[PDB]
Amino acid sequence: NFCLWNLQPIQGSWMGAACIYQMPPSVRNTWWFPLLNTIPLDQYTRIYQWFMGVDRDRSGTLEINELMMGQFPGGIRLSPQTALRMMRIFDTDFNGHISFYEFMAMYKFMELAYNLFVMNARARSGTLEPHEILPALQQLGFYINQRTSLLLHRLFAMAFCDLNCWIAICAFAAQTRSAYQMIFMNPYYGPMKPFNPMEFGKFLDVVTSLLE
Amino acid sequence: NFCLWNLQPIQGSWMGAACIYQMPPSVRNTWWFPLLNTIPLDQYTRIYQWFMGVDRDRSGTLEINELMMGQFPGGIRLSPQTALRMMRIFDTDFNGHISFYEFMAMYKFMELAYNLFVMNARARSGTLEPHEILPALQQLGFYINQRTSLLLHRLFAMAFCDLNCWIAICAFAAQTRSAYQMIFMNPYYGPMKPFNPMEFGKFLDVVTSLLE
Ligand SMILES: [Ca+2]
Ligand SMILES: [Ca+2]
Ligand SMILES: [Ca+2]
Ligand SMILES: [Ca+2]
Repeated sequence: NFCLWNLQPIQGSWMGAACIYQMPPSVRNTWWFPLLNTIPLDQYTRIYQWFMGVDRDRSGTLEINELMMGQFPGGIRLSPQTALRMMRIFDTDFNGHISFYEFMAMYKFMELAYNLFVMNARARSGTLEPHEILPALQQLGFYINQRTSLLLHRLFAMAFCDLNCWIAICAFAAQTRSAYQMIFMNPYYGPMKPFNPMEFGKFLDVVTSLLE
Repeated sequence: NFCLWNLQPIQGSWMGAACIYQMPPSVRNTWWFPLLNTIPLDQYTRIYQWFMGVDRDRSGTLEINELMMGQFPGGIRLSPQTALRMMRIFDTDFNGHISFYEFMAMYKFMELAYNLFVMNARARSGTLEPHEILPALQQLGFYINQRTSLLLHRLFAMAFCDLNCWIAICAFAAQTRSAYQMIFMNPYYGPMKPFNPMEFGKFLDVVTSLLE
């Protein structure tokens, strides 16, 4: 674009650098870090108010019990299992707590997932039928096959998969992205190839099949 | 060894070549193929008699229902889930049936697993306590960590893990070895490194964590 009245922000704007440079290196290094630059200051402040309502001991961090007990936007609730998946995605320094910055990324992740649920729940409001899982995951960036989409519905759902079970699926897919990073950072496998979503999709198909 | 009275068979003896060359390429190419050369002709014949007792429709192949319904040595029974894991390991041409040769490898796999169960069930006969899983898996070639061993017990077991649940664990570990082969055969990852058990052990630890 060259129009002065419609200029778009650039990735890596100098105006954000100082903040980014002060962030913990574990957070900056994660695959999901770009979520944080999708959040405007007004939403940062709403998210903080949400955080304060889930932060039962005013520690300024969330522990898995607070995730298990918390309510999230859109009525989302996290089972003990899904809460652990969220910890394994977002607790980037493996110390058993999620910081505010890690929670912001989790919140935005859930918002994206929520949006895709509502956009893809076409057959029956409030649920995803098995055939609706595939397009919703693809739109999120998870390029799986049909067999995988039906398996995910079966494992995480009932004939219908509600919002909470969808969040659980998305958490599994994201936790598998973190796993891929952990596996392939091992220098045994040589220099890490750039991320290819189609190739990661095959990895996700293989890993999902191990859940039965 | 140079003693004439104690000569050992060599891997790849010319005497076996003709048989090997007539085997389906999918069977020859599997990671578990070396199991087949551990079986003497007398045992081949016992295994065939076992096979005939599980082969309900005399097809000369076993389908998942026959695995679900069959009894195996040592009293082993396969749940529907474990039977599917056995199919995913041993049905090397993905046609929904296990041949006699694929069953022979499965049988020997179960025998190895059985032996290690009895050798490692020291605290209480008939069960493995969580601390006993680690040494038994290591002896089989699965170099996992403590956290993983406790997770496997929890997922597949109760305070005690019986023989059937141990077979299920071993099946999961073996199915993950097959997954690793599938993933890393993808030429995106470049030429496949030689198999390293310690490195695969890390892969198994990461993948196990995705089961919660
Ligand atoms: Ca707290
Ligand atoms: Ca943390
Ligand atoms: Ca049959
Ligand atoms: Ca087959």
